[PDB]
Amino acid sequence: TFETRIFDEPELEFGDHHHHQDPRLGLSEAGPLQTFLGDVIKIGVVGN
Amino acid sequence: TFETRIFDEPELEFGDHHHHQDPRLGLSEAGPLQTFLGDVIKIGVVGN
Repeated sequence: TFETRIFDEPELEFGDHHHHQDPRLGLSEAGPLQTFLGDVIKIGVVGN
Repeated sequence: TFETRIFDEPELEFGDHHHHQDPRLGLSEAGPLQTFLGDVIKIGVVGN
Protein backbone atom coordinates (compact mmCIF):
# COMPACT_ATOMS: atom_id res chain seq x y z
CA THR A 1 0.00 0.00 0.00
CA PHE A 2 1.40 3.33 -1.24
CA GLU A 3 5.03 2.51 -1.97
CA THR A 4 7.24 5.57 -1.47
CA ARG A 5 10.59 6.75 -2.78
CA ILE A 6 13.20 9.31 -1.74
CA PHE A 7 15.37 10.88 -4.45
CA ASP A 8 18.82 12.35 -4.01
CA GLU A 9 19.45 16.02 -4.72
CA PRO A 10 20.48 16.59 -8.36
CA GLU A 11 23.88 18.00 -9.24
CA LEU A 12 24.52 20.92 -11.59
CA GLU A 13 27.52 21.09 -13.92
CA PHE A 14 29.85 24.08 -13.60
CA GLY A 15 32.94 25.02 -15.59
CA ASP A 16 36.13 22.95 -15.92
CA HIS A 17 34.29 19.60 -15.61
CA HIS A 18 33.18 20.32 -12.04
CA HIS A 19 29.80 19.42 -10.55
CA HIS A 20 28.08 20.36 -7.29
CA GLN A 21 24.60 20.89 -5.86
CA ASP A 22 24.92 24.49 -4.59
CA PRO A 23 24.92 27.29 -7.20
CA ARG A 24 26.70 29.65 -4.77
CA LEU A 25 29.55 27.29 -3.88
CA GLY A 26 29.92 25.71 -7.32
CA LEU A 27 30.48 29.11 -8.94
CA SER A 28 33.02 30.28 -6.35
CA GLU A 29 35.48 27.41 -6.90
CA ALA A 30 35.06 26.48 -10.58
CA GLY A 31 33.73 29.54 -12.43
CA PRO A 32 30.89 29.67 -14.95
CA LEU A 33 30.20 26.90 -17.43
CA GLN A 34 30.97 29.22 -20.36
CA THR A 35 33.80 31.68 -19.78
CA PHE A 36 33.63 35.22 -21.12
CA LEU A 37 36.30 36.11 -23.69
CA GLY A 38 37.32 39.49 -22.31
CA ASP A 39 37.69 41.27 -18.97
CA VAL A 40 35.15 44.12 -18.99
CA ILE A 41 31.35 44.16 -18.90
CA LYS A 42 29.95 47.67 -19.36
CA ILE A 43 26.97 48.90 -17.33
CA GLY A 44 24.79 51.93 -18.06
CA VAL A 45 22.56 53.77 -15.57
CA VAL A 46 19.35 55.73 -16.19
CA GLY A 47 17.47 57.58 -13.48
CA ASN A 48 18.02 60.28 -10.88
CA THR B 1 40.41 89.02 -63.67
CA PHE B 2 39.16 86.29 -61.32
CA GLU B 3 39.89 85.24 -57.73
CA THR B 4 41.57 82.03 -56.64
CA ARG B 5 42.71 80.31 -53.45
CA ILE B 6 44.59 77.19 -52.38
CA PHE B 7 43.54 75.46 -49.15
CA ASP B 8 45.88 73.38 -47.02
CA GLU B 9 45.26 69.68 -46.49
CA PRO B 10 42.85 69.26 -43.54
CA GLU B 11 43.98 67.45 -40.41
CA LEU B 12 42.08 64.60 -38.78
CA GLU B 13 42.13 64.05 -35.02
CA PHE B 14 43.32 60.66 -33.77
CA GLY B 15 43.66 59.40 -30.21
CA ASP B 16 45.83 60.89 -27.46
CA HIS B 17 45.47 64.46 -28.81
CA HIS B 18 47.42 63.66 -31.99
CA HIS B 19 46.55 65.12 -35.39
CA HIS B 20 47.79 64.11 -38.84
CA GLN B 21 46.61 64.25 -42.45
CA ASP B 22 46.96 60.51 -43.17
CA PRO B 23 44.60 57.91 -41.64
CA ARG B 24 47.08 55.06 -42.17
CA LEU B 25 50.22 56.50 -40.55
CA GLY B 26 48.19 58.39 -37.95
CA LEU B 27 46.43 55.20 -36.88
CA SER B 28 49.78 53.40 -36.99
CA GLU B 29 51.51 55.75 -34.52
CA ALA B 30 48.66 57.10 -32.36
CA GLY B 31 45.67 54.74 -32.32
CA PRO B 32 41.91 55.20 -32.60
CA LEU B 33 40.08 58.23 -31.25
CA GLN B 34 37.80 56.17 -28.99
CA THR B 35 39.69 53.20 -27.57
CA PHE B 36 37.95 49.86 -27.11
CA LEU B 37 37.54 49.10 -23.40
CA GLY B 38 38.46 45.43 -23.54
CA ASP B 39 40.96 43.02 -25.03
CA VAL B 40 39.35 40.93 -27.77
CA ILE B 41 36.79 41.20 -30.56
CA LYS B 42 34.93 38.02 -31.51
CA ILE B 43 34.32 37.28 -35.20
CA GLY B 44 31.80 34.76 -36.52
CA VAL B 45 32.00 33.18 -39.97
CA VAL B 46 29.09 31.92 -42.09
CA GLY B 47 30.07 30.21 -45.33
CA ASN B 48 31.53 27.17 -47.03
